[PDB]
Amino acid sequence: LIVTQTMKGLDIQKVAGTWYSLAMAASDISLLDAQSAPLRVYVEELKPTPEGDLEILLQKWENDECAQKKIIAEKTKIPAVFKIDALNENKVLVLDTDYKKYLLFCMENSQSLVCQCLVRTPEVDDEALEKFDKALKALPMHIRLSFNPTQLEEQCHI
Amino acid sequence: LIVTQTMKGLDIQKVAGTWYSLAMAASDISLLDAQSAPLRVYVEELKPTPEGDLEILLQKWENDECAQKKIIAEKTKIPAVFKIDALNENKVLVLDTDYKKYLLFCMENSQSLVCQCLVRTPEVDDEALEKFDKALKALPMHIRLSFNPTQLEEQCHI
Ligand SMILES: CCCCCCCCCCCCOS(=O)(=O)O
Ligand SMILES: CCCCCCCCCCCCOS(=O)(=O)O
Repeated sequence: LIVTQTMKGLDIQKVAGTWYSLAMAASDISLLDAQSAPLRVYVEELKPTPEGDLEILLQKWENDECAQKKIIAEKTKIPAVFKIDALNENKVLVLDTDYKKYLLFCMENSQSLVCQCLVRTPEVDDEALEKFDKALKALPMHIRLSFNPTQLEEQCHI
Repeated sequence: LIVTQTMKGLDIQKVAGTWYSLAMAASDISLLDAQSAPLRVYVEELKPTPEGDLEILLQKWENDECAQKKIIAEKTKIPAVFKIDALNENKVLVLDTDYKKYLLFCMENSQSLVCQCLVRTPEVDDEALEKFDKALKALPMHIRLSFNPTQLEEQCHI
């Protein structure tokens, strides 16, 4: 567990709805470098199921097309930590959110890592980006990407 | 002139020798995203000519090969600003250096921008990266890349 920042008292129900991946960062350049990189994902919506699991609707550029993807992150005993179903055990951690404006999360396996600043609106939230940068300084990131309001309103941020 | 930070009293002679492109950033994701992106360049050496011009030896990934490139940046009336010979008028600005450890520079045309933290050794200089990040906050960057000591000792940082 490289990431040692989580949101205390996370109410997973209140993060439902629309988000924009305003920024992203990864421990490894190649995790995010090209449009088809395996962890370049854009979140459209989070749907917490009644059980306390979390469905994630996102867009990912695959075979020269912006593809929809639905994935479920299964709840654990820690309210801010969730398991995604890949080959290898993948954890999603919610580092921080104010529910109504911004949410910071990371995903790690077990050695490498990707994190995002999620925002509710197609706007550059300087304050949320500050928080994101501060959460990141204590992590070994090597690629950071940011998106403007025009790209935010486009499929796969083109 | 988006960039309004320059090094006062720059002695261009004393920046000669070996440098490592430890970090890079650009106003536009696509300027740096893939290995063949037009401004993903790695500096090996700076040779200031007796006239006060600056020759730059660098590596750039082109047609599936790490290619050498020699370019000359022509001196202007400002000692920290140089003109490179492209189609459109290109300026190199030296923002800051202590000559012996680190050098921060940017290149801009005339709307978009790329900057680097150059270091003398194949080491992660936290202090120089602080300076680089601080010089950048006052700029509209959207992609940031960092390299580790292993990648630094490789052609084109592979
Ligand atoms: C606050 C919760 C936010 C969590 C969203 C992170 C999910 C991204 C993981 C993609 C899985 C791998 O990509 S996939 O294309 O194969 O599905
Ligand atoms: C402190 C001085 C450092 C300046 C180095 C910046 C030069 C990079 C510009 C590449 C030109 C375009 O790329 S090229 O491949 O066509 O040559």
